[PDB]
Amino acid sequence: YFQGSLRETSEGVILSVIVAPNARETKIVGIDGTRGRVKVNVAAPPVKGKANKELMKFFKKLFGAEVVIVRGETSREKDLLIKGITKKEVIEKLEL
Ligand code: NA
Repeated sequence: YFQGSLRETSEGVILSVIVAPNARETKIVGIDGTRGRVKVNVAAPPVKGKANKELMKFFKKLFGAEVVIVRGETSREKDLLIKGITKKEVIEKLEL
């Protein structure tokens, strides 16, 4: 379940991810059940903010909403705020 990686605040949904850069394709590859994070491969090098940019691009396209990194800019563990979306909407899109 993706519910272990999401929570809904007044501003939108905080999606908790753990990234691996340099991947063949930017995509969701799993769920980390202990850390409560979605495992996301990112097809970008981890230099000059490029993995962060690609990560945000991917989720902005998926959710149709602005996505910002609220924590973990320089970590593999990142929390993304998906602005103005509900948890129900986020679950629907992640399950596509
Ligand atoms: Na980066």
